[PDB]
Amino acid sequence: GAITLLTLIKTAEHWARQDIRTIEDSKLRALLTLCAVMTRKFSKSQLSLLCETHLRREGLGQDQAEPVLEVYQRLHSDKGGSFEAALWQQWDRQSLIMFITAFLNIALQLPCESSAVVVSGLRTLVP
Amino acid sequence: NLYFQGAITLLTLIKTAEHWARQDIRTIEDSKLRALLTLCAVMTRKFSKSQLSLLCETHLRREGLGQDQAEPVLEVYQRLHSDKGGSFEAALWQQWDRQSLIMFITAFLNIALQLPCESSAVVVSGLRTLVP
Repeated sequence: GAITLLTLIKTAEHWARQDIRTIEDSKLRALLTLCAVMTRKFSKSQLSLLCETHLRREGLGQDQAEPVLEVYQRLHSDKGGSFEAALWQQWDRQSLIMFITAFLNIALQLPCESSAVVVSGLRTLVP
Repeated sequence: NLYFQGAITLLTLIKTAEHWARQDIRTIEDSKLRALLTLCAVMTRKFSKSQLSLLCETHLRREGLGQDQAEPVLEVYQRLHSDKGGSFEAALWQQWDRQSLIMFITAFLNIALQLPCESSAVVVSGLRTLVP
């Protein structure tokens, strides 16, 4: 079995708009894994942008700024799932849910092209 | 109306690639063909050297291209990746035959979307429980 770029994005798109408040631990655990796989597909610069966006998210607890920063950095270079496993053990369900839902939404909204002339050409291709 | 228009997001970029990967583009307009080149060029610069060389190696292997046809395709990958001001892109539009361009775009979009992200069995199994 192999997970592709397309299925990763379609899976994120699906779960980004779901209300995950009450889903089982098993699916929440998998959702964390999804976020971790995604962090490692982004570059340092791409990841920094996502992180900055997350940290600027309205209504988030400012106490969690440093913990969230650390999660971005440590998931990105996570080897055999060690940090991810520790994050699962140590964070409460509420904090995990908040991080996951923000991550998935922010990742998908990541600006990829901002040149006006290129954007205009690409908009003609959007289904 | 706005002077600062919305960027194309990751979602839109992938959804656009998916849509066009599935189309027979042999009979499309030039205007759309040109935008498809731009789409592919944008994607080449989003991928790391790591990801892009895998994409490229795969493209060449799948097509089974000989030296005379493989090396131009390699050059296309390298020079789109490092392109500035859309200059190589415009030259490629001017210099390549329509057919080679059409073949390139179809293979590029299909292979890019099918790129392997995780092959760890425990991760794959976990992620499979999430697929819609």
